[PDB]
Amino acid sequence: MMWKIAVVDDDKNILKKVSEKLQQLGRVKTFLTGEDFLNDEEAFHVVVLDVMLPDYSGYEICRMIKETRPETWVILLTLLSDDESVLKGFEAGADDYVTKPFNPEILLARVKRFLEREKKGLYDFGDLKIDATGFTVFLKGKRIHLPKKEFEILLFLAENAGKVVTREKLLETFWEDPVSPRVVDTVIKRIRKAIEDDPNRPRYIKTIWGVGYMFTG
Repeated sequence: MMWKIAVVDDDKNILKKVSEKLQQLGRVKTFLTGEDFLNDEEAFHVVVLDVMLPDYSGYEICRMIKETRPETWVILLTLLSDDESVLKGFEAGADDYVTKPFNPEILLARVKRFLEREKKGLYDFGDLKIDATGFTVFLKGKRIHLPKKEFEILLFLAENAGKVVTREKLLETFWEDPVSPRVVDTVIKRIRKAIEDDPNRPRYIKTIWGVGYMFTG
């Protein structure tokens, strides 16, 4: 069957540009108001939703979708990508976002990320939130510091939450040159120092059988 995609935005120019670009992935239905979308009985696999709608908040509709049909991917179209705005997206349960103005190509890429790789931009684990689109990590609502390598490994573990990732897998995936296995242990220690309350009783990153690591939400 085909993917069903809904686009809810009061800007008819956005509806046209977005619909034309996303039709290559599946069937697209457009809506100018939240009321129109809330009236439709057909379920969608993906909903593109503007944060600002004439009758509802895009954040509230997002919340409604996630509480009723959580399997639905939701990507928000917003005007700001500052921390306050991104945190509102996390709060609403959104899976990703795209800041306006944008080239439809960016949106297409993020929707493909949903449907073809089942990955997303916003990973909410309570006190720990990872924005893979803006490359930011928040701890209790405040941005923290993580060098690129540490961020990439933390994200990889989180995208594979509940699964054991071997030290070997990490060594071959995040380093182009040959490196000592201890380098992985060092990166993990640095990540833990950055996100755990006490880097000795991991809440997020556990060591497993001494051969790998696992992220627990």
